[PDB]
Amino acid sequence: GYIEKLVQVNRVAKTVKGGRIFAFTALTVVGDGKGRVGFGRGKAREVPAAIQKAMEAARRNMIQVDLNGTTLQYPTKSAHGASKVYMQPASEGTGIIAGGAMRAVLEVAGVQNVLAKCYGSTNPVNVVYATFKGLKNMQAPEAVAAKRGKSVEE
RNA sequence: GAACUGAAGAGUUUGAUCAUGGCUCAGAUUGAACGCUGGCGGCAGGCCUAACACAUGCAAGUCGAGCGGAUGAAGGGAGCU
Ligand SMILES: [Mg+2]
Ligand SMILES: [Mg+2]
Ligand SMILES: [Mg+2]
Ligand SMILES: [Mg+2]
Ligand SMILES: [Mg+2]
Ligand SMILES: [Mg+2]
Ligand SMILES: [Mg+2]
Ligand SMILES: [Mg+2]
Ligand SMILES: [Mg+2]
Ligand SMILES: [Mg+2]
Ligand SMILES: [Mg+2]
Ligand SMILES: [Mg+2]
Ligand SMILES: [Mg+2]
Ligand SMILES: [Mg+2]
Repeated sequence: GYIEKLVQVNRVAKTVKGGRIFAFTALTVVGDGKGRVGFGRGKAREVPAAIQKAMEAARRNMIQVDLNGTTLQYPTKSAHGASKVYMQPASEGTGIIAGGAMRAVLEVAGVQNVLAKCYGSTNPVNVVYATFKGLKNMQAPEAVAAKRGKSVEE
């Protein structure tokens, strides 16, 4: 898909005999607004080159999510590193109640009512890791219902 | 047929990084006070401190169909005029 969003641009440095060498890191998310989504990281010596590399990396390794009509299936709670993430479905009139990496990830993924919240560190890359770990494990019915028939598991 | 349906983060320790951890900010509220400024109306509110000391007015009276008593009009008039 093609929906580009830029999350964070940071400037890092390494020390050499002579002084400091600077570089730029960029984090981006891509998706089609209907279930495909992925993130990418890039590094370069200029901001546009890093952004381009991040877009190219993010356009690969895109995954498919299972969403129940512009909203999640069930309340979920994921984590990565020291970051914890909580999301839960909301009514249609609700917006996206989230901040930073949450908002970009969920808006690009195609959901509109997510009402999320994060605990622990708010490092954007770890937050994105945690959010995709949570979203990639959305089961949806007819798959958790592989044990037996349908309309009895619910 | 309703009586509820709802949760955002950021800055700052390093040459740079992740974590831990404190400090600070973005919101809503006052019986508020102070500074600058000030057209109108509706509805409310107005000694949070000294249960400190109080000048002067008013804030608890009524019943003569319970009872003596004294003030006893209007008049009937009479008398002298
Ligand atoms: Mg050497
Ligand atoms: Mg480098
Ligand atoms: Mg954790
Ligand atoms: Mg842990
Ligand atoms: Mg913390
Ligand atoms: Mg902090
Ligand atoms: Mg510095
Ligand atoms: Mg003042
Ligand atoms: Mg004044
Ligand atoms: Mg003034
Ligand atoms: Mg008082
Ligand atoms: Mg006083
Ligand atoms: Mg009186
Ligand atoms: Mg009586």
